[PDB]
Amino acid sequence: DTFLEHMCRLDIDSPPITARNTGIICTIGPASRSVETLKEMIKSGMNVARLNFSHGTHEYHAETIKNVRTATESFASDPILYRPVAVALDTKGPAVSEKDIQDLKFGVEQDVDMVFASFIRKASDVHEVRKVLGEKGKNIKIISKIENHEGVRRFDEILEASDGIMVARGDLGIEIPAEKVFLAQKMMIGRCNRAGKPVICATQMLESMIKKPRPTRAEGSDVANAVLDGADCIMLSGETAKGDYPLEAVRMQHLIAREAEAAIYHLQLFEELRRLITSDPTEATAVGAVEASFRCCSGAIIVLTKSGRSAHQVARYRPRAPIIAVTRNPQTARQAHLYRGIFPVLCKDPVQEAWAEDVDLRVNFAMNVGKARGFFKKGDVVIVLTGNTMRVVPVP
Amino acid sequence: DTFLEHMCRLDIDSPPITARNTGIICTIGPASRSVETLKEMIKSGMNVARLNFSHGTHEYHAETIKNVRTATESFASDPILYRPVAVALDTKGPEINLPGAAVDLPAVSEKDIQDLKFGVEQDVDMVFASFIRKASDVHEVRKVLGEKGKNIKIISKIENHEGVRRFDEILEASDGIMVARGDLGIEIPAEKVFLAQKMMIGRCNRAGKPVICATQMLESMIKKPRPTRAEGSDVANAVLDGADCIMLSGETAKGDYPLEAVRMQHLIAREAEAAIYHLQLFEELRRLAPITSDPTEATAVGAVEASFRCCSGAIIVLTKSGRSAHQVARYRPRAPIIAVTRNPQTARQAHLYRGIFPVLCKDPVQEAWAEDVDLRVNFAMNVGKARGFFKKGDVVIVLTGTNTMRVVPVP
Amino acid sequence: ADTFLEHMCRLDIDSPPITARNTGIICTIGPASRSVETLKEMIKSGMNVARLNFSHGTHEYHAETIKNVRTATESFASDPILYRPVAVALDTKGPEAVSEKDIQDLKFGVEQDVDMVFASFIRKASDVHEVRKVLGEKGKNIKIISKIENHEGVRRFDEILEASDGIMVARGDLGIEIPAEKVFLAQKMMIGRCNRAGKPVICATQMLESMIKKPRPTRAEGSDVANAVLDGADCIMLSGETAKGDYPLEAVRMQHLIAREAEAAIYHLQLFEELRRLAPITSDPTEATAVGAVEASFRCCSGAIIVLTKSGRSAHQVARYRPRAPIIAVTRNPQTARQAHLYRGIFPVLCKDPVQEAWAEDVDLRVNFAMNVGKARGFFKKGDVVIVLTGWRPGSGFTNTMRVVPVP
Amino acid sequence: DTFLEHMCRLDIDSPPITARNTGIICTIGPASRSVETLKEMIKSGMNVARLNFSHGTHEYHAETIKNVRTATESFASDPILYRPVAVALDTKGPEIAVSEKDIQDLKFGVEQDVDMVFASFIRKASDVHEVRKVLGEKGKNIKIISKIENHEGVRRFDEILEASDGIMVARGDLGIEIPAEKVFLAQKMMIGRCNRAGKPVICATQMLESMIKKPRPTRAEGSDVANAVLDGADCIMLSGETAKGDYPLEAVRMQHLIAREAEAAIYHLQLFEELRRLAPITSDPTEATAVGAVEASFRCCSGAIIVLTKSGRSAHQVARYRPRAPIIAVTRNPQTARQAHLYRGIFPVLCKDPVQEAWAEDVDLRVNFAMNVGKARGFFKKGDVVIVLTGWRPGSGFTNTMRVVPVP
Ligand SMILES: O=P(O)(O)OC[C@H]1O[C@](O)(COP(=O)(O)O)[C@@H](O)[C@@H]1O
Ligand SMILES: O=P(O)(O)OC[C@H]1O[C@](O)(COP(=O)(O)O)[C@@H](O)[C@@H]1O
Ligand SMILES: O=P(O)(O)OC[C@H]1O[C@](O)(COP(=O)(O)O)[C@@H](O)[C@@H]1O
Ligand SMILES: O=P(O)(O)OC[C@H]1O[C@](O)(COP(=O)(O)O)[C@@H](O)[C@@H]1O
Repeated sequence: DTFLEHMCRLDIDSPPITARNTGIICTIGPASRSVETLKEMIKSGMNVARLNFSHGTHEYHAETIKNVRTATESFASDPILYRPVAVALDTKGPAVSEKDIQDLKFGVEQDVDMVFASFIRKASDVHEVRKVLGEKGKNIKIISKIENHEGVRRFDEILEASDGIMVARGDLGIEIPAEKVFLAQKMMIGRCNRAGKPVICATQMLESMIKKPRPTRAEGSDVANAVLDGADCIMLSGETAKGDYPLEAVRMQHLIAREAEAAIYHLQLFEELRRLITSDPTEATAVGAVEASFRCCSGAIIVLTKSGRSAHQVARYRPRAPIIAVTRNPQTARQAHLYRGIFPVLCKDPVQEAWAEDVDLRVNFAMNVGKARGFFKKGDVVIVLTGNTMRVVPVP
Repeated sequence: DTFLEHMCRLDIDSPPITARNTGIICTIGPASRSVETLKEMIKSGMNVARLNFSHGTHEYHAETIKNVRTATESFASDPILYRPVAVALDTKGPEINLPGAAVDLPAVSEKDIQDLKFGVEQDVDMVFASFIRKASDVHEVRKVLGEKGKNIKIISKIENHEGVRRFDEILEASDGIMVARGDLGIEIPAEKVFLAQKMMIGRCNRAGKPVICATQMLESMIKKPRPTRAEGSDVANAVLDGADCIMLSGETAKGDYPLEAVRMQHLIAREAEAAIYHLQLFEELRRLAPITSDPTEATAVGAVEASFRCCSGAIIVLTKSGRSAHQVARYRPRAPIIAVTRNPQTARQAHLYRGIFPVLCKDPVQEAWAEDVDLRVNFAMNVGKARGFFKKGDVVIVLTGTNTMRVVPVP
Repeated sequence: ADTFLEHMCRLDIDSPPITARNTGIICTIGPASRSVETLKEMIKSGMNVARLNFSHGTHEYHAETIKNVRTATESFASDPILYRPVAVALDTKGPEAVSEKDIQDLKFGVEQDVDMVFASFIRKASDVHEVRKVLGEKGKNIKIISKIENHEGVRRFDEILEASDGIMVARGDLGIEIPAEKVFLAQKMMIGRCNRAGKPVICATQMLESMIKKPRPTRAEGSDVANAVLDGADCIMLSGETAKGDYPLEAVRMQHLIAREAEAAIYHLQLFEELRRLAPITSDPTEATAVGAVEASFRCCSGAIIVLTKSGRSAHQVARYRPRAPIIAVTRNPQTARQAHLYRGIFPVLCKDPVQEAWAEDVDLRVNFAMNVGKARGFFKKGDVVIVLTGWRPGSGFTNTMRVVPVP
Repeated sequence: DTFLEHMCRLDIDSPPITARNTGIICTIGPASRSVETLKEMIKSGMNVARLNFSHGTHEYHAETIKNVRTATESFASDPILYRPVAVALDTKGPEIAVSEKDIQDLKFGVEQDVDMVFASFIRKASDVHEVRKVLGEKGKNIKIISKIENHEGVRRFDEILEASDGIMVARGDLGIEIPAEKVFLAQKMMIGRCNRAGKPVICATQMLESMIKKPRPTRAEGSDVANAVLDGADCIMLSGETAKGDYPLEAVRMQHLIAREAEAAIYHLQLFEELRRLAPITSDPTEATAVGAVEASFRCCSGAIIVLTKSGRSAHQVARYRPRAPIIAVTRNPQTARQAHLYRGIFPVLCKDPVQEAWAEDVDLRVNFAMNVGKARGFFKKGDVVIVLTGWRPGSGFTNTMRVVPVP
């Protein structure tokens, strides 16, 4: 009923009985480059494979991308259990260096799902990046890395221009005093949550685990707090790129994140967002869905989406219940990992000629997915969204 | 944002830009008995015709019922504009003077048993059961009506101390409550009466059951063409208290100005809608609402939430028994509820609930169910457009099954 | 009671009111209530303010009424512990800006030492200023209450309210000008704004009209009074009921019962909490002191908030935030003791004891006096916790001290 | 108005416009043992010197205590600027109720006149009682802080909390027993309950481990400290950082900076408002007085809440409700001045002036002393509004008076 009291009844004896809602982004390098390691990392919880173009050639990275996709499709046999895995391109940065311009285009042909643009100071910088990507890769999400003072002063215009934000504490603190950094992090996560755009907490997550099999406690709580701050994704850098224990870092990331979900006071964030008028049918539909979900404790909110946006709008209001976003578009299934609470699910079944049946096919597919992964059981109540349409149905 | 501010920013210069959500129940008698008067009263806003069986014969009342129905069906030509009109039977109840604070032991007077039986065959929509002291009394009334009238809504008149003390068990047993204020103050001190009224309206609102404010609404208008305002503000406060319906007695039954009383009732009620602080009541109910597990309930919740979220012109609900519309009205949306039904009784009974605008579809049942549903939806759409609830392009919420919510633009 | 709905739900007519009446009763005095012996009864029945309607009567007539009111009032002066202050109000005839007839009536009010003035047909701030100017330096400590009786008064209510010391909603004159469906809106609006601004508001005209000829009121009238109290009105007024009717005394006794009952239906938490949200933020020691006092009073369920005041103003500031606990305003100024009845919840108490040379002793004297007053009237008992407000200096405008003390 | 907005309006361009409210506890050892280093650490912000009795003899620690007090009293010349410094004794505890070794260390604590004791491996209330029993009537004024370091301690935290005067979350020992991912939950749980109960809680172990060998810390450590402050911790503790490391002085200066910054990110409205909702109705004058004071302080943005206290409890009760304004606790008891550092927001101030025979004057003396302290340290200036709390009678337990006064 109150935040204080919610903190008071936190029980370490009760295990987390929810899936992880925070996305895990892993930087891939020498340590994690191999197909067999990537397999295990996906099994460990990796959602997005980051490529750092500060070093390496196009040939090198292209082989990394090939391995990532090879490993990912090893599980394609079971579509029910198949885990979509996004591919992110992180630019070297300085407006837009001559070198970046080629990496972005390389990104386009390599069909990357998103782009981490470095050292963004203003909206015009994001536009230039948008321009460079052009019509060809306009469906590639642009995530603006804030790494300096001006970027902070002009965060609002940057956020609107971008599809998402990355808080790079490492680069931030070189520029700004270390004691000011955590303030910037909380500010940006807040505004991104307010604006309903994905935010990523990045750099120096579990630096200790480069040489060690377990992390410190200052790192363990920092990750958890980032999740509690409202971050959509958490990122591992050197931990998975070069370290001795890349696989342990992911498994630890998973454990901490899943635990941190319990400490989340869902009532507050949802209710505060409600406090802050539309005319968009889909939006009003998403609102009703999230409201209903709290009132009947739904196992999940099943959403049929093509571009991902309808699921994104549901995630905006931050339901407790997991969002099962059903899509046949493999890119949107991969991009969905940027948003907290969305569990993307790729339907490989053939398009049924009868549209009503084809919709029912994708719904029941999600239903099977939910039961298998332990989201709900037969008899549980779930909400299904289709198109402007909300539906409260029992699980078959 | 706060209740104080809402009252402060009330502007009498700005006219009410909403329809009346409170039901008007008119007692019918000598003054309003004629078909031509009833016609006018329906156009003036009468929703429910009450019959007082304290006086009159079965022959007399039967003639009243015939006139009411005759007048009502004069508008049946246009189903788009047709306004359902309920028929209520108010029983005489057990009599003796009155003994304050005592526990009495009649139940259902011999005279009532005959009136209720008359009600069933006359096909009355609801019954105002007099002098209810306990749940067992409501059960006897339910049993007396039997299988014959199981669909007749029973409204329990609280008129004494014991009834108040045992209100909770009475409310659960009943389909609705009538605060018969007139009889209350005879039993209980006049200064205690307003407390009882507010208590009972509160609990009925909490329980999602219709409550009626009754007796001496506008007594002055029996002889006068306008009422006092002490009566006018009393009506307004009853509306603000949360009453679903307001009732005229002698005002329309015997008085010189029965038609003026209804038009005045309409004006005051419609005005009082503006003074309603909708956010509070809606939010307090959200807060008091338990976790359900009922699909239909969860559907109604999302609908009301959404309606606030997009300022919907209306919440269109397809219903058979009225129940689905009732569940939506429970959470008290600002937007009017257009309850679409083919059951004419359900269309008439809907007037007991605040905010529900019942609408009777007379179109034939289409063999294709999807088409038949769309037919009733578009019917409501024409219904909304005609009465000025919304226009083409406006956003409205449509409920169907019952588990489905839909946010659609007006054709 | 976490919600307003539940508060209404938990209303019990079986449980009797265990609070004093906080709403003031203003009685119009005329032929029926003129006699000293009747006035006694009305004071014993609960009358707080005697209104004089200058629509009719001569100065000779009214002057004797004032003499009658004061004679009856001072009959109880023997016991200062139980003495009930009784205000004298002058209600002007008004234009049928300021009619010449009013100009002499106001001056007459000054000479007669009236506590307040009900100014009729106020349309704007300049009207209130004219009334203020007319009263002049002579009686500038007389509270001006602006009667809103028309549309323009309603449209320009805000400028009128600041200029005035209080507001009177005259539904009777209102309903003539404005439609029989719009006043209750006007009534609630004006009471709201007066509550927001911390200025006394009075509900007037057609309170219990039935009781002119009848020994009992109607059912519509009883709830109308109750709702006015629940709306937030500081005072309720009887007109013909007490002026000419057959049962002026029964009207007061009924007014008292209804008002006392309506106190139970008040959801104190809301109004107090809503004012906290809207309170600006100050730097006035006296204001901050009052806030803490009202807060403390809720947090420890105080029997009363005892306030030493000279002009009444400090007690007014406590009442602004609407505590549940009664405010015992201790004063030696007899005028302010009479004027205090304009404010809901303030129980004025007149100390007649001589001024002690030691100021600390004089303060303690007035405090213990209130303590005895509280015990006598059944506000609290020995051992109960009460809040006492005082200042650091023997002057007015310096109350900065809050004290949580047990009842001796 | 909302938590989201408050986070959104965080501005790194605006420097912190507050003093540090979180206490800094420094473990003292070889690196920080010298009088001249301790001097610097006090100037850097050290409030409490911890002694780890896992190693070392009574001889060793006794000299440490002597140096701590020597360094502390070097500033005693100016009482206005004098900074009280507490002395904490951290027991070794049972290894694999109260070990035979601890019993001697605790008695050693009594003779050395330690201000508080960190009791290790507390599993239950009986353990805290045993520690209290051992300390006996001798040291009954020594605060007992129960170190939670295992599964059972967590499970039975509530009974432990009531028995103790405070709690220490020893994360280091916690994660050995419980999974590292479960710990932050335990930390937040215990800090919450201590905040709820108004008892001091300490975040301990592995604050800035990196600063043992490095001149600056990592960011995972920097944000961990900040979050502990935001969680609601009253004190933060440095261990090896100041005990043995190469940069003990840099650790304190860094601790201070992070803590001061984290104060800005605190959403004071929420915690204060949530506590009043959960606050029970109390008949204690001192409690109601503290409530009114904190309310007033928010309502007038007070520079400080000045509290005259003897045993410390009255300042503790004000801090319970978590005001934004700093609490200046005035006392002549040097132990309570040292113990005050356990509570967030309390700035203890030791009056060395002689006791005036006139008590009213003696009270005024201590008040103006706090006023000078506040002006000097930049808490407020002449003219600012501050809240002053005092009592009606000398001795402990009688503070019932709140006063809103301007700064001379
Ligand atoms: O989230 P998006 O990209 O707006 O797409 C939502 C669409 O998906 C659907 O659920 C299914 O549409 P398709 O069968 O064409 O994929 C539609 O109801 C709706 O228009
Ligand atoms: O309101 P009720 O009595 O529960 O019935 C609601 C019914 O109305 C409908 O919307 C229409 O069904 P019908 O074709 O029988 O009229 C159904 O979806 C639902 O079963
Ligand atoms: O309500 P007012 O007009 O401010 O009067 C309050 C004043 O009364 C006092 O309590 C005492 O004043 P007096 O001794 O002159 O009556 C002061 O502390 C305070 O300034
Ligand atoms: O916090 P504590 O221990 O109750 O001390 C509060 C005491 O301090 C005082 O303000 C001053 O008393 P002393 O002269 O003994 O210091 C008393 O009024 C009050 O009883």
